[PDB]
Amino acid sequence: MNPPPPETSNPNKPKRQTNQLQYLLRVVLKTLWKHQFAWPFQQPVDAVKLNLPDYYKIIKTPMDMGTIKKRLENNYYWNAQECIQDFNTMFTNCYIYNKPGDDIVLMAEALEKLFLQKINELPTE
Ligand SMILES: Nc1ccc2ncc(Br)n2c1
Ligand SMILES: Nc1ccc2ncc(Br)n2c1
Repeated sequence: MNPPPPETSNPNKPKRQTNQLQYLLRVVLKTLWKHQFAWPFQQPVDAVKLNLPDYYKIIKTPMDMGTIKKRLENNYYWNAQECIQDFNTMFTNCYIYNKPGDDIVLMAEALEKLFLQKINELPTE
């Protein structure tokens, strides 16, 4: 069974736009999105579709790039570090749910390297 997907809006939570968050959407996310290994990560894991009935028994903080994209588009985040944390959660979830050497892990490893390359230098305020 699937839990509800992570929120992409929250009226109690303050919004912010920064040069770094704009870059995270326009450059980092939109470039990673086009990578040949991005497709498993473009939407929340559908455990019913994918026949992964234990996915959410293992992964308690799910995250994916579709959620991140909507959060960025909604100015959901306070700062770039909060968004970067969601990317890191997405990658770590992949390593937790699977095991070294799996195809999906090789995909996450490649995307993580590209992500780090792109966030190594961010714009300034
Ligand atoms: N679409 C996805 C996303 C993440 C993930 N971890 C293991 C499998 Br199979 N996964 C499939
Ligand atoms: N064994 C599986 C099942 C689903 C799936 N989506 C991406 C990868 Br890599 N996947 C591997």
